[PDB]
Amino acid sequence: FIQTQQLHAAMADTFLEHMCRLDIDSAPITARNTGIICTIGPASRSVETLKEMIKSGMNVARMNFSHGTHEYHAETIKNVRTATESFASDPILYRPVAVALDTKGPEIRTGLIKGSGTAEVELKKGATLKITLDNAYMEKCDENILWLDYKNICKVVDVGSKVYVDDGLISLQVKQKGPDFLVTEVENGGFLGSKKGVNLPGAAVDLPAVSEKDIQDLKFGVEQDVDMVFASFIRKAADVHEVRKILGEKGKNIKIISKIENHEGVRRFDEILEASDGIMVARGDLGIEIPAEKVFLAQKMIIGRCNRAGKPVICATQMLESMIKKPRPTRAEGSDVANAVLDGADCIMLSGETAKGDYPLEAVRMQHLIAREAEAAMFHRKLFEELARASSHSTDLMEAMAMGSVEASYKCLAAALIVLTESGRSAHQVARYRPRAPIIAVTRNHQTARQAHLYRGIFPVVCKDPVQEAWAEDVDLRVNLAMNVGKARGFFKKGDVVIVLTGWRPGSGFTNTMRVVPVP
Amino acid sequence: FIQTQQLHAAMADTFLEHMCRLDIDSAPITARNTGIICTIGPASRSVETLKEMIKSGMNVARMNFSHGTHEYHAETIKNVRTATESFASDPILYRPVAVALDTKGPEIRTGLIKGSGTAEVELKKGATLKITLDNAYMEKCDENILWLDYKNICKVVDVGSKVYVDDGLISLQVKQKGPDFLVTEVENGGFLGSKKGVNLPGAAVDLPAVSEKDIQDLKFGVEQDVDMVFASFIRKAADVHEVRKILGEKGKNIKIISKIENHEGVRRFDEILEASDGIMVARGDLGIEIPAEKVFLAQKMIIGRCNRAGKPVICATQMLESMIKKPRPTRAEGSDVANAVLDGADCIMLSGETAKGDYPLEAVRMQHLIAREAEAAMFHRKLFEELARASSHSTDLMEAMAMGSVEASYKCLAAALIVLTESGRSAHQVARYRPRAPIIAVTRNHQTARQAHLYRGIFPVVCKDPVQEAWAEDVDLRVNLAMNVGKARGFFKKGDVVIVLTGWRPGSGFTNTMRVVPVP
Amino acid sequence: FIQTQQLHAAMADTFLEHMCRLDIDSAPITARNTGIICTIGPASRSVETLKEMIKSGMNVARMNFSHGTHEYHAETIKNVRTATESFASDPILYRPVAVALDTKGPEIRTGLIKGSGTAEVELKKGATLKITLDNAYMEKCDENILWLDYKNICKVVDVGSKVYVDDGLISLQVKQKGPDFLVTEVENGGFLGSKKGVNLPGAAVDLPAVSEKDIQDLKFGVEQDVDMVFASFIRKAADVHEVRKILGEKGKNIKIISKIENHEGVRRFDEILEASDGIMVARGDLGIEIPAEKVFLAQKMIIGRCNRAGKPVICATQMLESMIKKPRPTRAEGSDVANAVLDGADCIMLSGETAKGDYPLEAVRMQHLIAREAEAAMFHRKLFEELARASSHSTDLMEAMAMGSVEASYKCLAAALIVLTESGRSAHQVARYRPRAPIIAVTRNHQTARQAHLYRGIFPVVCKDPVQEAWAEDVDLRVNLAMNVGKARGFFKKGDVVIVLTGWRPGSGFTNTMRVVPVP
Ligand SMILES: [Mg+2]
Ligand SMILES: [Mg+2]
Ligand SMILES: [Mg+2]
Ligand code: NA
Ligand code: NA
Ligand code: NA
Repeated sequence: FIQTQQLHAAMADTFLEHMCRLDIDSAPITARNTGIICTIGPASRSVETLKEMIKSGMNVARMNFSHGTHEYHAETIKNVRTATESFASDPILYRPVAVALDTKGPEIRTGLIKGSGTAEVELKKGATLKITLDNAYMEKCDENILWLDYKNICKVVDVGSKVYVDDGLISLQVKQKGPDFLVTEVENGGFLGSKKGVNLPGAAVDLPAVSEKDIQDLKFGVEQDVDMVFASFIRKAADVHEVRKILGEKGKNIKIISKIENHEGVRRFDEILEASDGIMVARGDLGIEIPAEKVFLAQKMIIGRCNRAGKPVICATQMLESMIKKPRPTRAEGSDVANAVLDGADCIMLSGETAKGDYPLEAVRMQHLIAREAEAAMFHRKLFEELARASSHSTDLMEAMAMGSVEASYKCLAAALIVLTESGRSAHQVARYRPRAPIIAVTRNHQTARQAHLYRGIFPVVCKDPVQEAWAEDVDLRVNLAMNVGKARGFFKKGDVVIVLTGWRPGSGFTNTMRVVPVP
Repeated sequence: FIQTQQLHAAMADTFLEHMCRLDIDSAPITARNTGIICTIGPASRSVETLKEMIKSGMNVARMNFSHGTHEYHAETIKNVRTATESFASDPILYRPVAVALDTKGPEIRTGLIKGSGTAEVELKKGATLKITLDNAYMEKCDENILWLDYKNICKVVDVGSKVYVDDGLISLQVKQKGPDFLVTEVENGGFLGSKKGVNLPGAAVDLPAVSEKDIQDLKFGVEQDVDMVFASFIRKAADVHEVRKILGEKGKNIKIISKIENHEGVRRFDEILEASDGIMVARGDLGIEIPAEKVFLAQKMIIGRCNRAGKPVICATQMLESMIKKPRPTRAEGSDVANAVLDGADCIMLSGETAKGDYPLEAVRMQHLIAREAEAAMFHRKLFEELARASSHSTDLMEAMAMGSVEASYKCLAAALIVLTESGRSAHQVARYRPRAPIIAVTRNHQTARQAHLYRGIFPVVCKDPVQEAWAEDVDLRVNLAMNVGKARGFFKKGDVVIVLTGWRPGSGFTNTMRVVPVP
Repeated sequence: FIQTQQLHAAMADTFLEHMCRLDIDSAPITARNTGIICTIGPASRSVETLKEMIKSGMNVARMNFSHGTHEYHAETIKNVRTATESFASDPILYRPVAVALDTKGPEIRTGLIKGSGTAEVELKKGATLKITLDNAYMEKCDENILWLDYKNICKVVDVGSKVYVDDGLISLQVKQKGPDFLVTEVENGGFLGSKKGVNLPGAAVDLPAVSEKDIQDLKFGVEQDVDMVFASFIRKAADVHEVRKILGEKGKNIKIISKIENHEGVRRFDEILEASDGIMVARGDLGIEIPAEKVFLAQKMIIGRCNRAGKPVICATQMLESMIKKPRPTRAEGSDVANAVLDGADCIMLSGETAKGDYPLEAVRMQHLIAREAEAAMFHRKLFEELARASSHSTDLMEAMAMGSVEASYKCLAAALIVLTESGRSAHQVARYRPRAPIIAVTRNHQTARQAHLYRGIFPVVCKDPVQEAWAEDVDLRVNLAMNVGKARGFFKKGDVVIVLTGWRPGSGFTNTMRVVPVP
C-alpha cells in the first residue's frame, strides 16, 4: 500500500525529509489546482481547436495585443466564447473560461535602416555608435548612427550605463552624454535591424503608464467584457492607478495583473503589489532587462510575496518552449513547470507554445500533468504554518474561517471545500491558505466564476437557478450542485467527506459558517 | 499600551523568546481554565464553608475514603450538594460542582510491636531484621522479627530488593529469601511502630486491584451518584478493568481516574492510560515509591501523554502545603502550581490545605490566581502545532472540527468558544487542543456538566429550558444562554467575537457546524 | 536497555514528544552542572559542618549581612576557608568554594508601638491609619498614627497607591496625601508590631543604591577577599554602577550579582542586566512587592534573558523551605528545584534551610540529587538552536569556537569539554551555549576557579604546577591534569571522547584551538 498524493512526504518533520519521501509511485488526485493560461493565435484560434484547448485544460485565453487589429482579436474572443458555450448544455461539465487582454505597453523603438524595414547592418564588437534623437535620422539608421523614439533617454541614463537593442541581442555602453545624443561603445555586436526594441537596464524609464494604443485597446477590452488585463511594463504603483483610471467606472471589476518586467518593477514590487489585483512574472522581458541568471530570484521573491498577500501570481514565458516544434518537452522544461507550482504560482502560462506552435494541445496537456504532480509534492503543513505566521497581524474574520476550514480539510483529509460566494472573496481567502483539496466555488456571478481561475485551487461553478426564497433551501440547492459537479468530475464519491462554507443568513457578508459533511 | 494575556510572548518565534517576553504587567483574563479539586474534611465540610469554597473557585469535591465511615462521607456529600444548589436559583450564575470518591486501595501493613498498638522499637543501620509471614508473630513484632500481612511478598521480591516501612522512613535490603520469610538488613533505621505501611519499590505487587473495603466503597459511590472515582494504586490495565467491572452497568457513566503511585504504574502507563478515563499524578505516594528527585520526570511524562490522548490529568499533593498553617504559600509552592499548569494539567488538587488546614478558602483562592496567570503564559501556538503533529494519524471528524475551531479562535482572538453538547464529547475535543479562550459548554445533562470540570477550559452551563420543537430555535436558545452567561461572568461583552459549535441537525452525532459570531 | 541521560527524549522532534519521553529509569550522569549556593549561619558555620557541606555539594558560601557583625562574619568566612583547604592535600579531588557577600541594602522601617518593642496594636480592616514623618511620634506609634523613616515617601506615592507593612502582612491604601503625612485606609488588617519593614509596591523608590552600612560592609568584603557581592534592592543600572564604584579599584575583579526585588527592578531589568555581572531572582522580597502569583513570570523572564546574554542567574528563596524543620521536602519543593534547573538557572540557593534549619546537609544533598535529574531532562537541541538564534547579532571569534565546540560535543556524545583559561571567559562562552557534558576549566588563577561556580556546568580545576617553558608542554600538562580529575571523579574513563579547547600560542587571548581527543 503506497499512499496517494505524496501523503507520506506530507507527514515529514523537515523539508529535507519531505523531499526524501517524494514517491514517483504515489498517485496524484484528479483535481488540478494550478490555472493554465493559453495565448491564442494562428495555431489555436479556430473554434474546433479551442474546444480541444478547453478539454485539454485551458482556463484563461490570453490575447496578446502586441500584434493584431481590434477586428482580429474580436473574432478570437468570439471563437473562444463559441467554443466555451458549446459545453453549456450540460452545466455539470461546463468549464468557465476567462478572457485576458495583454497590452502592448510603452516601448522604445529604433528607426529604419536605409529607409527599409528589412535592411540590416553589422555592429562590430568594440566599435563606436552614436545614438541620436534628431528626427532627420529616424529613417536613416546605419552602423555609425542609430535613431530611437525615446526623447527623454539622456535624462535617465548615465555615462557607463548600458543600452540593449533587439531583445538583448546587442549591448552598448554609454561613453559620452550630449544634449540630444549618446556616444556608446559596442559591447556585444551582431546584426542591427529596423524598428527594434530597446531596453535600458537599471534606468528609471519615465515613459507613461499606457501608450496611446494601450488606451484604445483598454477601451476595446471594456467593450468586449474581458475579465482581466495584463498591464505591461508596470514600474510603480502610479502606473497601476493609471491603468485603473483608464478602465474607469465601467471597467472597475476587470482585474489588473501587473507585469513585472525590469529592475525598477522588482525594486518597487511592494507598492506595485499593493495597488494590483495580481502579478505576472514576465520572465521573458525580465531576462532581457536583468541578468538571466538572476531571474529565478525575482520569480521566487515575487511568488512568495504574492502568496503572503493572497494575491494571484502568474509564471510566464518559455515554460515549454521546445514544444513549439516538438510534441514532448525537455527535462529542464518539465522541471521549470513543476518548480513553478512548488514555488506557489497560482497560474502557469503558455505563449508561443499555443499561439503559433505545432503542438498546442500537447503543451496544454503536459502542463496539466506536471501541475497535478507538483501540487501533491507541496509541503502543505509547513506552507500553512508559514502563511499563518506571515499574516498573524490580521484578525480578519474571513481569514479565520478560511484558516479553520483549511486546517479541518487537512485533519480529515477532506476531498474538497465547497464555498458559496457571489463576489468570490470567501473562496479567495480559502485558496490563500493553500489546501491540498480543490475548492468548488458556487457563484451566480458569471464574471466571478471566470475571474476565479486566477486563484490556485478554485473550481468555479455557475448556478443558473433562480434564488430560492427560503435561504436554507437556496443554500442546499447550491451545495448539492457542488456535490453533483464533484461526483461528475471524479473529485469525490458517496461516503467521502467535504468542508462546506456558507453564509448563516442572507445578510452575512462572508461565509461565516463551516461544516464537515459526508458526500451523499 | 501593554498587551494582555501575555499576547506579546504569544507572538514569539522560539520558546526562549516566548519566555523572555513574560510580562508581570500583562494582566490575565477573567476566565480560569484549570480545574480546582478540593478535598473536603473537618475544615470545609459545613454548608456555610462549602458555599464560600464554590465562590472561591472549587469545581470538584474530593472525598478521601482512606478514613471516615459511609455515614460521615454521606453527610459531607449532602452538604456539598446543599451548598451547590444554594446558587441554582440563578441558572446564569450557577456553577456545577462534581463529587469525587478517592478509594483507599490495597495496602501492606505490619503487625503490633510487642502486642501494643502504641509500642515501638529502634532499628539500627546495619542490623539484621527478619520479616515473617507466620501469623504467630502478627502481634509479636520487635526489632528482630517483623510480621506483615502481604503473603505473596516472597513471590515478588528478590535478594537485593528494598522494603520500605512507614511511608519510607525505614528501608531494608533483602539478603535472604525463605519460603515464608525474608532476612533483611536495615539501611535507614528509625523507630518502628505498629501497623505501619509497607512499600515495595520496583516490585510487581500482585495485590488485588480493589480491596474488600474498596468494593463496598465503590458500591456506596454508585448509590451516592458520584461523578468520578480516583482509583488508588493502579499498576496495569487489568486493574482499571476490575474497577470498571466493579462499577458495572449501574456505574458505566462514572469516570475512572487511575492514580499512578509506584514504579510499575509508571512503566505500564500507556496501557493504563488507554484503559482509563483520566489520570492523577499521585505525587505523594509516588515519591515514597520512587526517589523523590525523579517525581517531576513522571509528572511531566504523564501530563504530556495525557495531553496527547486528550484525557484529563490531575496534579495532586502538597501543591500549597504550607497554607495548612499559614495564609500565604511559599515561593516553591506558587511556582509548583504555575508549572503544573504550564505542564498541561487539566486540574490541580488540594488535600490537607482544604480538608483540615486553617486557611482552606485562601488556598483555593491562591490556586485560582496562579492558574489564570500560568494559563496566559502557555505557548499556545507551539502547543497547538505539537498536539496536531502528535495526533495526525487520526482523521476523526470531531477532531477536525475542534482543530479548525481552535485555529479560528487563535486567528481572530475569539473571546470564547460555545459548544452545544449532551455527552460533552465535542467539547472534550475542543479542550484537547488547548485554546486560550474559555469553552462554554451548554448541556441539558447535569452529569455531563459536572464531569466537564475534568477538562481544561470547559465552563459547563446547564440548560434547564425545555427543548423547542424547531431545532434552529432550540440551538439559538442554548447559544443565547451561553451568550448571557459569558456576559454576566465577564468573559466577553457586546461586539466581541466567539466561535460557536453546533449540530447542523438534531441527529448529527457531533458539532459538525462551526460559526464565527459577534456577541450581541 | 534504557538510554541514559534522557538521551531518548533528547532525540525528540517537539517539546511535547520530548516531555512524553522523560524516563524515570534513564539514569543521569554523575556530574552535576547547577551550582549550589548555601547561606551559612549558626546551623552550619562550624568547620566540621562546613566540611560536610562541601562534601554534599556546596559550591558558594553566602554570608547574609542582614544581621551579624564583621567579627562574626569574618569568623564564618575563616571557617569556610579552613574547611575548603582541608581538602587541598589532594589537588585532584580538591574543590574550590566561593565566598559571597549579600548586602542588607536600604530599608524602610516603622517606629515603636506605644513606646515598646514588644507591643502590638490591631488594625481592623476599613479603619483609618495616618503615616507621618514627624519624629514626635517615632516612639508613639499606635493604631491611629504610624511613623516611619523614609522621608521622601510622599514624593514617590500617590492617592490609590498601596503601602505594605511587616513583609506584606498589612496593606494600606493612600486615600489622602499631605506634605509630611499620608491618610490611608486599611485593606488587609493584622497585629502591628514595632520596627517593621515597609514596601511600596509599584513605586519608583529613591533610596540610595547602597546604605551607610552597605558601604562599610562592601569595604569589609574587599578586605576579606570575597569573590562576589549580592547587591540588594537593585532598581536601575545606576544602582549597579554605585556598587561597582564603592568596590573601587581594589574590588574591580569582584563580581556584582544584582538582586531583583520589586516592580522597578523587573521593568528596568534590561539596563540592570547589561550593567551587572550576574542576577539573582530574590523571590521572597519580590513576592512581597509584586503579587505572589506573578513571581514565576518574573523568574522565567529573567532566567531566559540571562541565558540569552550568557550571564549567571541565581534562583533563590524557599526552594526547600519545609526542610528547615523536616528531613524530607514536599513534592512542590522538589518540583520547584527541578523547574528552576529546567528554566536555565546557573545556580540554585538555600537560605534558612542551611543557615538556621535543623537539616542543612539534607537540604544540600536534596538539591544535588534534583539538579542532576533536571539537567538531563533539558531539551538541549532546541535550547542550543534558540540561544544561537538569539545571539546571531554577535560574530565574536570566541563565541564561534564555543558554539562549534558545543555542537561537536552533542554530535559525538563527548563526556566533557576541557577548557584552558586564565580569566575563564572561554569557559564562560562554552557554558552559555549549554552543553550537556561537564566543562572542566583548568586555570592557574585561583579567583577564576572560585568565581566559575556562577556558570552552569563549569567544574573549575586549579593548576598549581609552574609554567613550562615549552608552550606545548604547558598545554599538555594542564590538559592531562584535567584528564586525571575527570577520571578520578568518574566523569569519563579511558576510551571516552572529550572536546579540548586551548590557545594555539601563549598570547592567543582565547581558546582558538578545538580538538576531539580520546581519554587516555
Ligand atoms: Mg515588455
Ligand atoms: Mg496509595
Ligand atoms: Mg529586600
Ligand atoms: Na464571499
Ligand atoms: Na457532542
Ligand atoms: Na580565556
